[PDB]
Amino acid sequence: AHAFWSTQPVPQTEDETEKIVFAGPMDEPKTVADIPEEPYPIASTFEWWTPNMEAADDIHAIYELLRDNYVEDDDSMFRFNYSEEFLQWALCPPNYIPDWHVAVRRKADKKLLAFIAGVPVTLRMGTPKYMKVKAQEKGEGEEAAKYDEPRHICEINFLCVHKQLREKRLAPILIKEATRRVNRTNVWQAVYTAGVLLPTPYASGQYFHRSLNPEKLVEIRFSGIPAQYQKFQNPMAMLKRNYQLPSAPKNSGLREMKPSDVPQVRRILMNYLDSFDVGPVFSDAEISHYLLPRDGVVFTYVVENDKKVTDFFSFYRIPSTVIGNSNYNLLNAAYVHYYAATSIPLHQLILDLLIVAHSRGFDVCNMVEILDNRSFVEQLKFGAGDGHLRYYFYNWAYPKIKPSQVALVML
Ligand SMILES: CCCCCCCCCCCCCC(=O)SCCNC(=O)CCNC(=O)[C@H](O)C(C)(C)COP(=O)(O)OP(=O)(O)OC[C@H]1O[C@@H](n2cnc3c(N)ncnc32)[C@H](O)[C@@H]1OP(=O)(O)O
Ligand SMILES: CCSc1c(C(=O)N2CCOCC2)cnc2ccc(OCc3ccccc3)cc12
Ligand SMILES: [Mg+2]
Repeated sequence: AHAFWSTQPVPQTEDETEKIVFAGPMDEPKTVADIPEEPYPIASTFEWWTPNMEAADDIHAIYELLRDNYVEDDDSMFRFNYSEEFLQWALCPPNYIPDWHVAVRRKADKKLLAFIAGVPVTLRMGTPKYMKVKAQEKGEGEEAAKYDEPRHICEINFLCVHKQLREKRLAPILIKEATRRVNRTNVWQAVYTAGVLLPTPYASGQYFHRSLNPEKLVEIRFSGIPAQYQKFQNPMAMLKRNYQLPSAPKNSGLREMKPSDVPQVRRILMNYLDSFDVGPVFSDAEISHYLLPRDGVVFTYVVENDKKVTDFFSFYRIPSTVIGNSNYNLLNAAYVHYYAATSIPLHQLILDLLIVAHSRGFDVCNMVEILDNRSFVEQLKFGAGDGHLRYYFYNWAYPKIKPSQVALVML
């Protein structure tokens, strides 16, 4: 049933994942010297290409491939349209490895046909709390703790095959070449997410949406006006009032994050993230890169009242092309990114996220039920969607965990 995934070092069934007790590698250890030095073979009409993410033009070629051929729902309503500014941000964090950006082009016209990207991440991925308890009970602490140290691994994202080349087994060849390039840098694990079920997730969570511009959403969504608004005389007026937000933030002291905030944001975020079983560790340079505001891409506010930063939140922008509409070309979504609250309740911090996003002309705020996101779903009027984000590791055995034990946000 999986001609490619059956050949890879990943858990092969749900049952296998539910029986794993300790974190650790799937494969026995290899060295960089064991790994082929030459690119994986490809058909003579194609060639491997390493785009330069410094170069505006190479970013633009990747942007167009993804604009026309990236993730689209099963009803062909929406397709993500990550901006060029976003792809530069995502693809070039501190100490990124250019070789981990892997593309296929047609040899004749140099048309870009496929892409996949890896970036570095430092991840806590040792045995989860509930499994460490089971291990202490049985005198197996030392085994359970062996891979507790944060590991410098690869995060994979942006896998894409052009629509004309679908179902030709090109995605496996991109996955193999990316694995080769990562392994030749002495990295042996990756983390990735997908909205589809593959073998085999260690965690899965539903997506949640909070309408910010419900009229637009009703024009473009399959279901809007949501049917349960039909018992009213004016369904649309009741829908608008349901989702209405204040026009200005409520936390006194909220302001945009600035470079001097980096060390305090790093500290409050690290203290919060360290409570979860799977989560990143960020250097000051990675806090600066992923959290300082960047126009049209990432938006980050701190609560500082008395010249001390006690709270912050961030969101990032992913527009989608709206495939079948007269009125609207684009859906402007704000996705909840990292946050930390030490002085106000999390729901009060995130309400100011919604207030800012709405003031800036976003249509919807999205998130997955990771972190403590479930804590404010009902009061802030998020609704579950149809989708699930599934979290995976490559070459890492890991017990099944709840998505409220995952602290890694995927872009
Ligand atoms: C140590 C370092 C390791 C680094 C590598 C770590 C692994 C990284 C893994 C990648 C994480 C990516 C994270 C993201 O970016 S998730 C976003 C994925 N992108 C899209 O959904 C964009 C639109 N769709 C497409 O571009 C294509 O349909 C793709 C490229 C998805 C498949 O192309 P195509 O439809 O033309 O099919 P094929 O004939 O070439 O290939 C068929 C094989 O592909 C398997 N498949 C289908 N979807 C996915 C998927 N989302 N992750 C992994 N595998 C996938 C499928 O099970 C089958 O294998 P098997 O069932 O027969 O065995
Ligand atoms: C985030 C999953 S839903 C989705 C949106 C989205 O934000 N929506 C659509 C429903 O109206 C408001 C919220 C926007 N553009 C998309 C583009 C592709 C797509 O493919 C399905 C998918 C399912 C799970 C995870 C990722 C993608 C879904 C969406
Ligand atoms: Mg293919």
